[PDB]
Amino acid sequence: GSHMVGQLSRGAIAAIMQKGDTNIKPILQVINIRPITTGNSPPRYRLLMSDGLNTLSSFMLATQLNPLVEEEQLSSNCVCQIHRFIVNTLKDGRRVVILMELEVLKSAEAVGVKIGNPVPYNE
Ligand SMILES: Cc1cccc(-n2nc(C(=O)O)cc2-c2ccccc2)c1
Ligand SMILES: O=C(O)c1ccc(-c2ccc(F)c(Cl)c2)o1
Repeated sequence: GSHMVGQLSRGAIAAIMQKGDTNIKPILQVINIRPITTGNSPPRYRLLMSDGLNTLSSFMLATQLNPLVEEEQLSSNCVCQIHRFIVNTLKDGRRVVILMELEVLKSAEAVGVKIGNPVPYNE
């Protein structure tokens, strides 16, 4: 409906990256999904997600969720609620947000556009 950005958990990206709070169940929009280079492993997917204010490209799907992508319920423009995630920090200091459980609240076809004008989150 009207006020589309009101559908998304504005500020959740900053909260995840600044406070590391994991009890939240934020509602985010998928902007894009792509495989990352794997060799002899199951494929792994990276997501560019939006909370309406920011985008963040450091989301990775737990492999148990791969069927959501491969059967196309999880795709660009869909709106989803994250029910379980963890943050991991690499040796170089970069953080990755691993999505363990999520629910698609609105299909890509039912949303159809990038909501709002989110800007990339900086570190
Ligand atoms: C920081 C971050 C967040 C999400 C995905 C990535 N990422 N993207 C690619 C790729 O192939 O593009 C590879 C990685 C990667 C992730 C973890 C460890 C090593 C490499 C990196
Ligand atoms: O269940 C899964 O697939 C899973 C659990 C944890 C990770 C993971 C993925 C990428 C990473 F970089 C790091 Cl540190 C962890 O993946």
